[PDB]
This record gives sequence, structure tokens and C-alpha cells, in this order.
Amino acid sequence: MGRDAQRMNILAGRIIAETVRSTLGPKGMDKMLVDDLGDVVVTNDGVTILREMSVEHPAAKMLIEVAKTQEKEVGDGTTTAVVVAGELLRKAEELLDQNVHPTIVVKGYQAAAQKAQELLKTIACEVGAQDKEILTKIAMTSITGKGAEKAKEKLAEIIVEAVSAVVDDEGKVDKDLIKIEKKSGASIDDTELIKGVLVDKERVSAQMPKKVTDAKIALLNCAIEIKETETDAEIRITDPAKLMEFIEQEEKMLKDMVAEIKASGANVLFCQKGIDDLAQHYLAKEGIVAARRVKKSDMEKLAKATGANVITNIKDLSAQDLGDAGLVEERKISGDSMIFVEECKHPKAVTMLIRGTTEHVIEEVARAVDDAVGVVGCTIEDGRIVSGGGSTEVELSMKLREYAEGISGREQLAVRAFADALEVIPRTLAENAGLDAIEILVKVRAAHASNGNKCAGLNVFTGAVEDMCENGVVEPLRVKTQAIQSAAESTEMLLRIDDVIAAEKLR
Amino acid sequence: MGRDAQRMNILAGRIIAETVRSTLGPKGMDKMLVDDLGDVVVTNDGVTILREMSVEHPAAKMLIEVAKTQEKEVGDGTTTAVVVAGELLRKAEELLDQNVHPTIVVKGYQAAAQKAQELLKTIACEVGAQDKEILTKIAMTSITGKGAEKAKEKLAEIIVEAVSAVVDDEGKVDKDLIKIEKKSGASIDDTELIKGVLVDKERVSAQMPKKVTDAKIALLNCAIEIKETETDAEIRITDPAKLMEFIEQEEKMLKDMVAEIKASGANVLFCQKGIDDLAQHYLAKEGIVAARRVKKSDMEKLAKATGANVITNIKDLSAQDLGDAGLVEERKISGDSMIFVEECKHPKAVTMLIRGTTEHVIEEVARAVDDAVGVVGCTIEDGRIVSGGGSTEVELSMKLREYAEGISGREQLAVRAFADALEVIPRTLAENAGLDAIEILVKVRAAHASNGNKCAGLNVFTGAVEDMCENGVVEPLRVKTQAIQSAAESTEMLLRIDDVIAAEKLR
Ligand SMILES: Nc1ncnc2c1ncn2[C@@H]1O[C@H](COP(=O)(O)OP(=O)(O)OP(=O)(O)O)[C@@H](O)[C@H]1O
Ligand SMILES: Nc1ncnc2c1ncn2[C@@H]1O[C@H](COP(=O)(O)OP(=O)(O)OP(=O)(O)O)[C@@H](O)[C@H]1O
Repeated sequence: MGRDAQRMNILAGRIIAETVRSTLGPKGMDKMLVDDLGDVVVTNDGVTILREMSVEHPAAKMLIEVAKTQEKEVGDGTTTAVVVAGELLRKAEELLDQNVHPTIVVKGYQAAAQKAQELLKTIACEVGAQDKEILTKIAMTSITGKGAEKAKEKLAEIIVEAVSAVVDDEGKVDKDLIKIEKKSGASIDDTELIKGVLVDKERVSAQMPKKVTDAKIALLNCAIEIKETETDAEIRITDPAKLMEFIEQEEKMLKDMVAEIKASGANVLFCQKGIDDLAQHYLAKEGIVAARRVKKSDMEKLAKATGANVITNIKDLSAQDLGDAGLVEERKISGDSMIFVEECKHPKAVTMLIRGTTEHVIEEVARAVDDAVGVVGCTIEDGRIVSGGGSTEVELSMKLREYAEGISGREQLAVRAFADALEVIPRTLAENAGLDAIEILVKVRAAHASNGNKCAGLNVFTGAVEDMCENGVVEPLRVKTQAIQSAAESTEMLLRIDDVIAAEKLR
Repeated sequence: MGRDAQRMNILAGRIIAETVRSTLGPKGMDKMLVDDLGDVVVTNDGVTILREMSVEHPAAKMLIEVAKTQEKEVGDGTTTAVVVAGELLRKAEELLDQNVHPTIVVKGYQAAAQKAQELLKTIACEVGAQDKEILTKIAMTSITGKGAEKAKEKLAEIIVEAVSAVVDDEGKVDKDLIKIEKKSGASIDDTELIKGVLVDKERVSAQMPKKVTDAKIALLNCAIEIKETETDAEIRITDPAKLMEFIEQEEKMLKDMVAEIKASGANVLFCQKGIDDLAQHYLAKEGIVAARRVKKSDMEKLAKATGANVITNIKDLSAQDLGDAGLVEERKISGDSMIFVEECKHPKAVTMLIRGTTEHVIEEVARAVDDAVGVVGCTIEDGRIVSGGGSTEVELSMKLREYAEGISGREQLAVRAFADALEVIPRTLAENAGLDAIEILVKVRAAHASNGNKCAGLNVFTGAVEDMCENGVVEPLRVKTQAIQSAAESTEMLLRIDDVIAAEKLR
């Protein structure tokens, strides 16, 4: 009973752990996912693989739940954590044949995790905020498995210039709002960096100007038209010449309503609903930008950038509820028509537009930008950049072997197993090649046996061995520490189960 | 797992790739397609075969989706692209037996594609816009598998004279609107080239003239009859002698309404709906062409050709909303009756009418005209006409073999395989014959081993070997480059799959 239900839980986890094994290197194979209706999709990363997966077995759920909590942190060390956890489980499964029972292995892993975390903090350097040439290599190496055939130089010079705006001034809080729009076009690969406001909404009546200098943005909500809500106090009619007079008065009231806004100092009108065609001419004889259908996601970016308040009615508008803009234009680019408002006041956030050919290419960039800025915000606030490319694990493996010699007991085999399991990263990063096999792992192991030589690792774009800091691979340390912590926490939630029962009571 | 799900994806693609293998040469067999209701159709091309096909397998869908995106470009290199992709897959399947795993083959294909594209741009010539005898051979060779028993001389002298109208003047933008009507007749094969407007609508009252000199076309929409819409403001009646007087006035108003149009300068009436029989006599005493039921597809060709606007009402017609025509006639040709308007003003587009015997012959021409003009618009704008008939692949195969000798490694076998796979076109073009077998491929291979001799290829109308530019085969280069690009892009979406999973979540 103790050994029957224990091996099944490990076998059920090793199947889902080795699924994202091939989707780890920069030049790895993708995954084709089909559905019952007939939706064939292609996924190259490993985050989407863990979501759309048959979680019918209880063992194939806790690991995914743990990985989802770690992916929402930095979003980079998700697949490697699952690979390390699977390697640890496979290494610990063989150690159960000596009849020692799972207990000392957990203590050994807990003792080795602290040593690894202490050693990782001593193999890094100090990166200040006055650098610039160092902050671009991390952005260049962040886009490898997504699509290096078009994103390797153009997408590495516009992210650093866009993020470095409020992070260098305040190195603590830099929570921005970055929105990526999924739209196609006709070009190969075009990247636009809008330094203003982007509105994704067209019109139907092209009878309004689209070039106003130093215009002012005025945010107006509802309660503007004649009928939009309801009225509890009902009214009555007496003479037929009174209703027509009231209608004419309510129609002419719009003239003075627009004149008041013009005299207050505003030339841009942003309404939540739609603007009637009869209210356009009144906005054309005075030079006021007419717009309609403003999404809340696009409207919330106007109060913190231009500087204006909202009006719940129509008679609550004065002079302090106005903003300031630069140039509002409506160009037809990439098929659809979008509104560009340039020169605001406080350039906090930024907008990035990607134009490709079909429809699956732009989406491929949608999962690449969010994973490219996340490695930047954790760089200025920290600065413990280590040597990426599978060099930290090999360096820690040579230290754990000599550190485990100072202790006596059955806990040394656990530390040795944890140290040997760290060599799975170079075996997976070199499996995608044909001229690597196993000689690369033997050559990179005896190279770090001297005094120095630490930045050397492995690159799949050459074949030989060289330094990683001189090429352009500078993976941070947080993405490794969080991955190691997740792997050490997930490997203990399965060995401490042993038996499994069932019940008919909810919760 | 890695080799089990990989071979099945290739075997599922090789079945659908070799289906359109026989439908490639000019004298190949057709395909009989049946349905569940009992619809037996015959298809000779390969574009329709990819559409009406059981796409129940996930592997037999991505290739069709890629081919559909390439067919909408020039519409000529669709079947050959699928054949090349299937040949590449079959050649790469055998290379997986040496335990190399798919990675270096993709790099070899990517390196060979650029070399092939660079070599294709150096084996062409320069074709200017002052030529005329060269622009007819491409149109003559464009109709081979459709029906060369009646289309080889008559259909090769009316396409060049119809396209060469606005392309020679502006060699950049030549987007026209060509419409092919599917109508039968009684003759063997008749081709009419209307240099005006063609309306496919008859009448019921043959009481109007059909021969007016220098008539003017006036476009009038609805809002003409007494009742066609609705009225919100209801009316009442007081005396019985008032409703009859109003009806008589509204009936007599048509007289002055037609008199105003006659005095404005118009003799042709084109209405969207139908014209009542009582409104015909008023159009007969003044010499005005009466017509009814005008389709939007036939009405949109009147504003850009004759030069006239539309009227949403009836009282908005003056003098500037009129056009100009030449001769409007209604002849009964090929059974049905059609309206011919000759001598317009701006002959932008053109109309082609095909008359056959039964009903499946004319449709056979319907899939031949669209594939005959598409190879012309890409000729004047480009001009890199190469030697067609399966001569570019044999020429590039002799160059790739000597180009792959300058590199060392496992990538040479991929380039050699890609070069050997290009010899499938001459084997498929010679399989339809009996006296070809394999000696033709051996004879055409050692012929290009000297200095010159490049225009020589293969013709199925003789048996021996000779030049292709002197016969009448001048296939352009764009249809080959796009096909090679599609074949290189489709062969990489299957080898990078390896494993395949499933899920129960939508999208
Ligand atoms: N040129 C390179 N040389 C060495 N290693 C590289 C190189 N490029 C990328 N890598 C490695 O690839 C890893 C990233 O792989 P990829 O972006 O394909 O998926 P991932 O981001 O690891 O997926 P997940 O975020 O789900 O873990 C990095 O950890 C990095 O060490
Ligand atoms: N007289 C000829 N000599 C040599 N080759 C010819 C001759 N006539 C046609 N061909 C070849 O036949 C091919 C066209 O075949 P066909 O028109 O039957 O189908 P297709 O247009 O290739 O179909 P798809 O457009 O789906 O690819 C051309 O690529 C051309 O090279």
C-alpha cells in the first residue's frame, strides 16, 4: 500500500513533466494542439501547454497550479522549473529502491536549496542605473524561441528606449500600463512606438477635420442626448404649438452648449456612446474634433496622461475639467483606421504596434513583448545579472559536490542527487543540435575546474565553447532563484502523500 | 513518442500531397468527385481538389490553408507547390533513418531557398512595354489543361488586345473589374469582346425602341413610384371628389417629370426596381430607352465609365447628374436577351462572353480566363520572363550540387536533398506520356553541362528535346518564386511538431 500508490503518483507526474521538455531551447520543436470541435493551434512556449492539458489525474494538477503562481511573477522561469522538478522526481524515484523511505531526501533538498541560493548571490556583479549598452543584450536575448528570423535587431532597440523613461528616475515603483494590439497588415515585420494615445475605432461620416494644432481634450460621458435614460416625473401636453417649440428649443440648445465648450478652451470631443450625424455640422463650423465610441480601456489612459476629469452630466462642465493635447490625426494604416494623439503632457506609458503578414505572426509577437519587458523591470531594481546560457547550474554542481563532503550520514546522497540533477539544463539545450550529443557536457564540465573561467557556457549558434557575456546572453538571477524555489516546493508535495483515499462528501 | 507521432504526420500528408500529382501536366487525367446527395462533378485543376476534400485529419489542413493564401496571389503556382512540398517531405522522411532528428534539415532548406531565389533572378531577361509578339505566347500557353482543342489561337488574340489598354500607360496600378458570364448557346466555341456595357436582364413588354443615336444614360434609384416605402404622417379624407383629383394629379405629374428629364438631356432610363406598364407609353412618345431591374454589380460599372451620379429621390435631378453613351441595343443572342451599350467615354474595363454547346464547357472557360489574365498583369510590372516547361528546376539542380561543395557538415545532405527533389517536375510532366519513361530526364540532364544551352526544356507535343522560348512557352518567374516560398514554408510546419497532445478547452 505504501509502495503501490507512491510509484503511480510519480509515473503520472513524469508523463506531464517530460511533455514541455522539447520546448525549452531557442530552436526547439513546437506543439500542435487539437480540440473536439476542430481547432488546430500551434504553441511554442510551455505556459500555454500546462493550461490546455487533460488534468483528469490528481497528480497532474498540483504542479500546474504551482507553476501558474510562479508564472505570474516574472514570466520567464516556468518551463525550466517543470523540467527541473521532473528531473528531481526521476532521480528520487531510483533512490527509493534501497528501502530508505522518503524523509531524508526532503531534508537534503532543503539543505541544498539554501546553499544554492547563497552561492547564486555570490557569482553575480553590480549593474548600476547609468548603463545603457548592458540593458539591450537582455532584451535581445529575450526573443529567441518566438521568432529570431525577424526579431533580433529591430526589436532590441525600441524596448530599451521605451522602458527607460520612469524607471531610471524612480528605481522602486514602475508599474505601467502596456497594451499590445493584435492587428494585421501587409508588410513583413513593422514595429511602431507611439509616444501618445492610440484609439482603435473608426467612423462612418468622414466630414470632420483631422488636423488641429494645440488642441485640447475634453472628456464628456453620457447625459448629453435628448433621450438616453428614463424619467419618473411624467409630463403632459396641452397645445400642439408647444411640443414643437420645446423640440426646437432643445435642438437649438446644442448650439450654445457647443459654444460654451469652445469658449472654455476645448477642441477634442470624446464621448462614450455614439454621436448623431445632425450634431456634426455644429462641430465643423468651429473647428472641433468629433469622435465617438471610446472604450473604457482607452479612456482610462486620458486622466493620468493629459490631465482631465470626467463629467457625469452636461451642465457640470466649467474650465478646470479640461486637458491639453498636441496633434490629433486619423490615418488609415494597415487596413483599419486608428486615431493617434501625439504630444500629451506626462508620457507615463507607451504603445507598441506590430504589423505582420497573416494573423498568426502578430499573435506570435503578442506572447513575446510581455516576456521582454518583464526581464527589464527586474534588472534596474536588482542588478544581480549572472552568466546565462546554462552556466550557473554547471558552476553550482561543481561546488555542491565538494560541499556535501563535509557532512556524514544518509543526507549526502540527497545533496549529490540534487547536484547531479542540475545537469539536465545543458543536456536539454544541446539535444536540439546534432553535433553536441554528450561531448559538450564533458567539455564544459572540466573547463571550470581551474581558478577563474565562469562566464563560459554554451551557444547553439556556433558549436564550440566560449564566454556568454561577450555574445549577448545576460539572463537575470531572479528568474533562476524563483524557478529553483518552485522546483524545490513542487517536489515535496508528491513524496509526502504515500497513500491516497476517497470520500463522497464535498470539500 | 518522438518518432511515433512524427511518422504519422508525414504519412497523413503524403496521401493528400500525391492526390493532385496526376493533375499537373497539360494532358493529364481529371478527377471525379461525388457527394452524399449524388452530385458527380469533374475537376481538372488542383485548386478545387484542395477545397472539396475530407479535412478530418489535422495534418491535412495546414497545407491546404497555406495553398489557399498563395492561390489568391497570382493563381498559377498552386498544384506545383503542393507537389514540391510532398516531394520534399518524402525525401526528408528517408533522411530520418540515420538518427539525425529534424533541425539541420530546416537550416539547409533555409540556406538553399535564398540561393535558389538569387539564382532565379539571374537567369531571366528584360522585357519592355514596347513589345507585342512576346505578350501573346504567355496567353497562348496559359490555356493547356483547360481545353486546347478549341482554345489555342482564337483565345490568344483577344486577351492581349483587351488587357493592353491601361497597363502600358500606367505600369504600376491596373486593377480592373473583369466579369465572366456563364451562359450557353448553340455554336461550338464563340468568344465575344464587348467594348462597352453588358446588362443580363430581359423584359416582358416589347413595346419600346432599341436604337437611339448618341443617347444619354441617366441613373435613377428608387423614390419614384407612388408607393414604395412608408409614411409616418397619416392623412385623412373629407370629400370623395378630392381623393380622385389627387390621384389624377399624381398620375399626370409623371408627364412633366419625364418632360423635365427629356429637356435636361437624357434618353436612357436605368431603374433599380421594375417599371410599370402604364409608364411605358410616356417613354415612347419622346424616344427614351426604357429599362428595369438593374443589378448593383452592373450598375456600379456606370459611374466610372459613362460618368454620372445617383439620385436618392426624384426631385434632386438637374443637369450635372447625367452621363453620355453611344448605342443601346437589345438583341436576342444565344437564346437569352441581353442589353449592349456601345461607345461610352472611358473604356476602363472590358466584358468577355463565351458561348459553347452544353453547360459544362462554358464553365470550363470560366476557370480559364481568370488564370489567363493573372499571368499578364505580373508581366508588364515585372518583366523577368524565364524559360518555362520544367527548365528552371533542372538548371538550378546543376548549380546547387556544385554550390553545396563549399560547405562542410551535416547541412550538405539537406542541400543535396533539396536539389534532388527539384527533379520531380520533369518526372511528373513526362509521366503522362508513354515514350518518355526515364530517358528524357537523363537526356535533359547532360545537355546543360556545357556553357550555354539554357532555354531547352521539354514539350509533350513532339517527343524530342528543343528550345522552349521558340515554341510558345514563356512561364513567368513570380509564379515559380511564390511556389518555392510556399513549399519551403509548408515543409517546416510539420517537422517542428514531433509530439501532439489534446485538450477539452475551446481555443
Ligand atoms: N543564444 C542562446 N544561448 C544559450 N541559451 C539560450 C540562448 N537563447 C536562449 N537561451 C535559453 O533559452 C531559455 C528560454 O527559452 P524560450 O524563450 O524558448 O522558452 P522559456 O522562456 O524558457 O519558456 P518559459 O517562459 O515557459 O520557461 C533561456 O533560459 C535561455 O537560457
Ligand atoms: N507545351 C508545354 N510544354 C511544357 N510544359 C507545359 C506546356 N503546357 C503547360 N505546361 C506546364 O503545365 C503547367 C500548368 O498546368 P495546368 O494549367 O494543367 O495546371 P496548373 O495551372 O499548374 O494548376 P495550379 O494552378 O493549381 O497549379 C505549367 O506550369 C507549365 O509548366
